[PDB]
Amino acid sequence: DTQYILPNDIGVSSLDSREAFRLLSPTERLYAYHLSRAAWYGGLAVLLQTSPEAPYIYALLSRLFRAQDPDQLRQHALAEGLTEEEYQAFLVYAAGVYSNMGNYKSFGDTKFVPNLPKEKLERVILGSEAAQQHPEEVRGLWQTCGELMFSLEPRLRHLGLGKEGITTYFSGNCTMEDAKLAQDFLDSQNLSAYNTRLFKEVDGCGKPYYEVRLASVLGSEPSLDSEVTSKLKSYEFRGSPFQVTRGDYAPILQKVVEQLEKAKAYAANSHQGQMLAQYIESFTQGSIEAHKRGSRFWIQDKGPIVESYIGFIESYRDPFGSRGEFEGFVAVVNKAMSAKFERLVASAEQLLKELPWPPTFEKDKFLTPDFTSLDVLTFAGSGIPAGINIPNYDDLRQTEGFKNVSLGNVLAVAYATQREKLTFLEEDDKDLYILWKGPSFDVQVGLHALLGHGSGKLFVQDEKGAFNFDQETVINPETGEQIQSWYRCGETWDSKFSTIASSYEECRAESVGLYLSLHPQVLEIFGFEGADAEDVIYVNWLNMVRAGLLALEFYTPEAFNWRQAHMQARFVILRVLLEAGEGLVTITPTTGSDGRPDARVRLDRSKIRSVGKPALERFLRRLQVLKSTGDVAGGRALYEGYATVTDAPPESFLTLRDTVLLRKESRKLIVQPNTRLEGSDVQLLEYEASAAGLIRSFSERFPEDGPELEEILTQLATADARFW
Ligand SMILES: [Mg+2]
Ligand SMILES: [Zn+2]
Repeated sequence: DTQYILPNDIGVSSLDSREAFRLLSPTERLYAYHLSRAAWYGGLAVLLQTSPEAPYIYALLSRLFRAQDPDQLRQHALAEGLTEEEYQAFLVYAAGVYSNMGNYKSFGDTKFVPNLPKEKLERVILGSEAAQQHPEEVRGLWQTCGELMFSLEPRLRHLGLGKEGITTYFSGNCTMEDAKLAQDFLDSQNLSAYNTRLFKEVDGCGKPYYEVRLASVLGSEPSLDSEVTSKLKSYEFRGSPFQVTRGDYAPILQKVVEQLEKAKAYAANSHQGQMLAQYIESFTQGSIEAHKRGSRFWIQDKGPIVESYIGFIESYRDPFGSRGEFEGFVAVVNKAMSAKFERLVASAEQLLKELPWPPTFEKDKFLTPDFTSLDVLTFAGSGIPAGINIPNYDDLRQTEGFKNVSLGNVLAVAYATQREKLTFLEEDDKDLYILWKGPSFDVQVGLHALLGHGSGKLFVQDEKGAFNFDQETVINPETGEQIQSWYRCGETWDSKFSTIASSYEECRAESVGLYLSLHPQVLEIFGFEGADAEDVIYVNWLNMVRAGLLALEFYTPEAFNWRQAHMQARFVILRVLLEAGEGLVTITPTTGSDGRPDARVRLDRSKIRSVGKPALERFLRRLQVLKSTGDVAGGRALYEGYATVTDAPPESFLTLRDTVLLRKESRKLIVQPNTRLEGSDVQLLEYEASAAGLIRSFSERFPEDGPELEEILTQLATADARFW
């Protein structure tokens, strides 16, 4: 029962962005203001992309804390018979639903419910101030999402397709087969899935009618553009009728383009103004092509003061793994920290040569990638990462280039751990861990994006029998014969690997990071060159091994399914270094000070280069070979081979899993600042590092459209209620 529950004393931290914001000029602040607003508007779309009840839950809480702040509500809640412990349980839950934009954890895809009796919360909500101003709206909301807010039925606990899970990227009656069928339909029409959803309905006959709905401001009405309009029709695909519609998240996206236009007025240069014009095109029409062209302009704007990106980008939470979750961020460049990353780019092309795979599997042309350290002012969406490689359009990654980003002030929050909190470690390891995990993470994050995601060439064939590579000269180094597999027209990385695409690529990126972290030159770029360099390496690997063990929390044993892509990647890497044997990694079941079941992680420092590196190189070379040729069947057999969780000796993971769950530590919530505009001045509003502080950060997040946004999210959820 500890699962599906956010602990009262869950950690909360705020972002250090006060100083970064002060550096900006009066115009750049107006540029960052509207971009941030656009992001937060679009962030609400995640509610519709999470759970059926998430829009209702957000709207219900947004009405509560609008009338009564967390301290005003406290007096009311305690007067109704709730203990202070039970009230804090509600604040944490609300702060949870806010920081994830849904009642499911973005990192774990797990449902969480309030930690208090259902009837006690009913008394608080139905007896509140917002319930006496708009009783019709409040009581309605409570009768709609009341049971679902607390219901922990097995089918509701996790995100997923079929009867066994919950997802709003699809309808309730959808299964994996419907997703694969729809995917082939999209590849054949050359229509991207990044901003689409799939709905399978049935007529009075029982014959399933599939509907693909693109996300856009404009609806069924005709517009000027025809690149999307000429696709809005009915189809006949393998005996199954397909309909391509749009207008998804229309009122929300309408608010988004409003702020994108206003931001274009304060645009720095021409590229920033053209990319926003295309983003407006993509959100108004529903054109990923418009987004692709906008992203193309975005890569051209190198070293900007106010970096930004927005749209349906990442596909982690899509059960099939091709549909994008809406996000967007505004950040100020940290020219101080970014000095360490541009020297890495200076020798980046060099480091790509010492990678395990032959130079025929690397991008033929190496464009200089823009790598900058950023201080985040705003990151809308489900959660916040440490670093990002963008865009995810593979054709752009080998044409115009790409941008690497390390979030400076986000790493600052992560750089916080107590000695007793560190689990599955020996006492002598704890010291080196605390001392070096900070610098070691910068090492990993840098290689993860630049030389990890930023490397690798995909084999593509055009309409004619011509390839972007010489067919007669390229040899598969794992087979011996020439290449017999490639990406056809319209096929992308995600469309072919689907349900493991996200995990597979991060694992390839993670392994690259570990691999190239052994290079004394790379460490010199950050500045270590010595025994301190040796320690960073040991920590970078010990962290990886320990993460692999901790990853067992995000595995569901009954469905044989991984819920988090990055953690599945590290468990794979963990098993790769256990397959290598030679006493490199050992996991031993022990007993802690409290007497509860425990475990220990031991890693041999001297055998990292003699046993670890060659084992990782073999694994690293196989990954890229199967990615470039696009060999799914083999790619799956390899990755899902090491991603298999069984309690086979000597590790016995299923038994260790309970130990991990028993002693697990929830990740901390993050409070983000706000920007307010009075006359011509742009001020920065900061908040408390608390649950109540986080709630206040959202109550003042929409000053104008408070009541209106709650109205939009409500009716948008009401229309599609039939699907679930
Ligand atoms: Mg389902
Ligand atoms: Zn990554």
